[PDB]
Amino acid sequence: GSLDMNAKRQLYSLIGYASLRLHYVTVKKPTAVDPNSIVECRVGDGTVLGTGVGRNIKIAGIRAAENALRDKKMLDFYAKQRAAIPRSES
RNA sequence: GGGAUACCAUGUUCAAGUGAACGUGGUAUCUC
Repeated sequence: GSLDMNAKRQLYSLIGYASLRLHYVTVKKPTAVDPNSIVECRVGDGTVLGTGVGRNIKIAGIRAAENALRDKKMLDFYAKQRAAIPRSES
């Protein structure tokens, strides 16, 4: 595992729909010699699960995704969630 | 000259589960 394609597919393909909405926030103090990149993978309801903090920007992106991908049971739960939804708000 | 972050213009391709990332041209710091 530990790959982009696999992650983006899981999170975006497996999870994510018309409703809800999860994002990725990148925060770090990137230095010429010493680089760092954290990524907060949260969801509309304010739930953070995918936190990938690597050395560069990429590993951060792919690291965060992978972090969430570690919660397969969660991704599925969400999947059934996005489907179970009664297609409404109030 | 090898490499990395950052930025701007733009494109390829990977998977084939289905959706996305990097590359590349050049500027710049730094680094080896």
